[PDB]
Amino acid sequence: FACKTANGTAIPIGGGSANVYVNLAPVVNVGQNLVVDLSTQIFCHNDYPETITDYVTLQRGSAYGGVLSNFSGTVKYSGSSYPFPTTSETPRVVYNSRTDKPWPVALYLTPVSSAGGVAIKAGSLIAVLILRQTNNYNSDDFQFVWNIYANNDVVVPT
Ligand SMILES: OC[C@H]1O[C@H](Oc2ccc(-c3ccccc3)cc2)[C@@H](O)[C@@H](O)[C@@H]1O
Repeated sequence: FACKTANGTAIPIGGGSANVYVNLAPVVNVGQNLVVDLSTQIFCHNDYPETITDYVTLQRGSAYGGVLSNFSGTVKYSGSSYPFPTTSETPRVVYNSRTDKPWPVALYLTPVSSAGGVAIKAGSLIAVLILRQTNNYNSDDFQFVWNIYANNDVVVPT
């Protein structure tokens, strides 16, 4: 089991970490969602589906910088919504193919009432998402750590 980003940055068998730089909607109003869809950014696969089944969860999702200070968050994992920053490990998504399958993670961030102006700074860390991978074959329990950075400023009109 291993993962890679859209630009081809890989995290190999055994886990590790990678930086993910994402484009954000430049203008987000109060009452609207800023959507950070990682399913277009992160792809994983099973290296031995003939014999092994892989289990993948969002173990933990943390908010940083402007997202932590200026947004109320929800994370959608494989069709279900949970608080973001997270309060528990999600259910599993099964990986049973050698063909790449997106990691079905999306952040839904809406501005808090106090937000206004540059709510996210370009180049700043906005989130850390931990993909936890196990299986039905051995004792492997690996973390794939995804550090999410903003490519641009995000303004909340006042
Ligand atoms: O995706 C599946 C797994 O791929 C890796 O582990 C193994 C472990 C054993 C074998 C193997 C076993 C018998 C004969 C030949 C190869 C192949 C892969 C490792 O990533 C792991 O966590 C992940 O569940």
